[PDB]
Amino acid sequence: VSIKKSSGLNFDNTAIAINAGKGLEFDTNTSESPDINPIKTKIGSGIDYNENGAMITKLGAGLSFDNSGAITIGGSGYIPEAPRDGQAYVRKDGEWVLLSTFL
Amino acid sequence: VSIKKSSGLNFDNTAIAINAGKGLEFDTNTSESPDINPIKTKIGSGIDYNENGAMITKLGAGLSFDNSGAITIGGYIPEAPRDGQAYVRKDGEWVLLSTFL
Amino acid sequence: VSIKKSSGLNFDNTAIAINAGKGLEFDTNTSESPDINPIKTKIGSGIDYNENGAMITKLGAGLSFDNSGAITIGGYIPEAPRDGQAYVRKDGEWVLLSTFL
Repeated sequence: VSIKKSSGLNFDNTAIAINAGKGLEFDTNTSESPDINPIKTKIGSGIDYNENGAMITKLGAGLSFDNSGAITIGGSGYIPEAPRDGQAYVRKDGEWVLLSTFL
Repeated sequence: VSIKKSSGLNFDNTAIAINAGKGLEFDTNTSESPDINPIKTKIGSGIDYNENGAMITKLGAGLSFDNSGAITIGGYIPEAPRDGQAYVRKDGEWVLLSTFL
Repeated sequence: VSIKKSSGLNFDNTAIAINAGKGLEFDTNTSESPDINPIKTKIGSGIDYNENGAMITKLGAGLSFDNSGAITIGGYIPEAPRDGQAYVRKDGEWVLLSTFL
């Protein structure tokens, strides 16, 4: 049987196998293992699978996802830079308000 | 044909198929689908593909890549000096309240 | 040979090949390449391999993994109280503007 070994297949003894490299492995923890093992990705710190088997970033304290599914520091109480106009600012009701309005 | 089923292949009514598990799927949205579907990764929040089809982390406010492509936090505000005096924020720096009183 | 082309295999010059899509590529940088190229994931910025060949998020300054493998922030100032009053920063704490007016 003709296989293309430059395209990820090889012979394991007499038999065609996937030749899995970095980031991939065979799932030996299914119902049908070890006889039948699907190929799956191989993931470590920072990455998880969701309920549908998609890879997502695994976020802990201080990180969240925005509206676009992008990772953001949020989200956290951390305070963004005040406007760079030439005037002094103070913090009022979660916003930057000029010092003038109180002088 | 003999196949190694313990290595990610299986038979689907006589035909050799990839047996795709977690993190992987067939792309049924290509020009040649559904009769010919390549295998691709399966990705969700926090991950995207770039122009070359490589997986990257999808970054939003406050995060960016450094020169080595690591995710970094480095424009949120550092602590003001701890000298005994009140400070306000002027031109991206901490300036004493005195200079305006 | 019968192959299921809707499941990630296709013919290339009558040989069976994996039809690799987004997030996958063949590794042409092995000791047996390009005669033999394993299939691997295709990764870019924000992702790396560890020594076990698992994909990890590539973390730079200000970010670390917690003990459950999640990305977390490792020196920014917290939000001031939301009571209706203006605040200034004094001695590593939020102090009302009133006390200085």
